[PDB]
Amino acid sequence: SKKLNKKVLKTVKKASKAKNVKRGVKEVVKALRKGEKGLVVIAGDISPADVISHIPVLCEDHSVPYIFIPSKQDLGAAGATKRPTSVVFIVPGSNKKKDGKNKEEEYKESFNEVVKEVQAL
Repeated sequence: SKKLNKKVLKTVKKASKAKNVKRGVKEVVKALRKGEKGLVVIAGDISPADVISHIPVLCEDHSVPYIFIPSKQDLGAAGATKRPTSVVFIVPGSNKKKDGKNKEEEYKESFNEVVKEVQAL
C-alpha cells in the first residue's frame, strides 16, 4: 500500500504543474457538477465529518473516483505547497497532449491505474 501513495502523489504532483489538478471545495463541487472530475485526493490527516459524510454519499450516489492520502506533504505538494488543503479533485484532461509526446502518456496511464484501483476497492 505504501507504494500506492507514492505513485499516486507522483501522478497528481506531475499534473499539478501541468494545470490538470483542481483543489478546493469549490473546484470539487464544480468538478462533480460540470462533470469535469478525475480523482478526489483527500488528506488522510485532515478529514472531518464533511468529507467522511460526502465520501459515502458521493460514492453511493455516482461512485466517483475518490482516493485518500495521509500525507500533508503530498496533499500540499499536489494542491499547493503554499496553500495546502484536505479536499482536492484531479482532472486529467488533455486535447492535444492526449496524442502528443508529453507526460500525459505515463501520467494518464499511472493515474488511471491508481484511480481505477481505488474505485474497485
